[PDB]
Amino acid sequence: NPKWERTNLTYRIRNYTPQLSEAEVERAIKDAFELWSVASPLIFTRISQGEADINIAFYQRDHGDNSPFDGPNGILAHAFQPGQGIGGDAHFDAEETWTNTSANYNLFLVAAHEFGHSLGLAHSSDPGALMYPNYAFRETSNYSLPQDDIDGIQAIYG
Ligand SMILES: CNC(=O)[C@H](Cc1ccccc1)NC(=O)[C@H](CC(C)C)[C@H](CSc1cccs1)C(=O)NO
Ligand SMILES: [Ca+2]
Ligand SMILES: [Ca+2]
Ligand SMILES: [Zn+2]
Ligand SMILES: [Zn+2]
Repeated sequence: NPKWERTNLTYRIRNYTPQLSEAEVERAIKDAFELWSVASPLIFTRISQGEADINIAFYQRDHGDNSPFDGPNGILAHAFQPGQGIGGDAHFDAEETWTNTSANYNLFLVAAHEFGHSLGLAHSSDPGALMYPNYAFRETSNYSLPQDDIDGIQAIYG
């Protein structure tokens, strides 16, 4: 079971998607990290440059990691378990339509799922859990972590 042995973790957004403003992309990402912080001892801090523990980027098809994206729909993004280098990093398929509405696909909810992986969680069979393998829209305005997900990070950290 891999976990971070440090509690303040830095993150960096390496590039952006044109469908959303830079401010909307930063808001989506920020809020997704907050979901996990309120249920664990982790604190996330944004750096504008340099080496972050968690790199976030929008890539297309082959992008250097041996797990190529597949164009519109299908796989939306992926993330690496806690660790050095690529460890903890999160990639989003630049070919998807990214939104901040109920329309396919809501960047905040997909980001919240990937960050679960960056922190060490695996998929859940509970269809109501954020860590479930298939994407499903749920209201986001005052969204909070499902109980199955809370049990999950609490079991790793505390
Ligand atoms: C509408 N499309 C989907 O719901 C696709 C379909 C899919 C799921 C699993 C396997 C193959 C295809 N799901 C995703 O894009 C997942 C992310 C969503 C929940 C935001 C994405 C799947 S890729 C991986 C498979 C196994 C380990 S990572 C993911 O878990 N990344 O962390
Ligand atoms: Ca990393
Ligand atoms: Ca895709
Ligand atoms: Zn990748
Ligand atoms: Zn996943």
